[PDB]
Amino acid sequence: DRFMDEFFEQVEEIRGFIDKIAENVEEVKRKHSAILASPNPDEKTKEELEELMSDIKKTANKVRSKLKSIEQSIEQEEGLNRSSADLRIRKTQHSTLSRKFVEVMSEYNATQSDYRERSK
Repeated sequence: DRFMDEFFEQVEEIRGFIDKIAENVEEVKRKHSAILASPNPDEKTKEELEELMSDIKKTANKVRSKLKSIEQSIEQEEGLNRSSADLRIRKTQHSTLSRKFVEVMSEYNATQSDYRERSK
């Protein structure tokens, strides 16, 4: 009762960390098409860019390490010689949380190189 009740309570705060990367990444996506190649935006359009790239790095490192602690805890209670429905419920929420985190974080890995590979 106590260990799975803390596991459901910590996911409701991490869904706030998942929405907080996809809103900050949607702002970088309006900035990076006028400025990667600046033919028209601002002077220091860069005046805000040291804020948005250092903001996604601080939350992304806070969330990515709570996602490894769920994958690290399944492989440590599997190897004990166990077969239970509480173990299998834990991989059901991890595969929905890591699939929505890869669609935005694997897209953000291509966003920093697409700023300066072409710089069109």
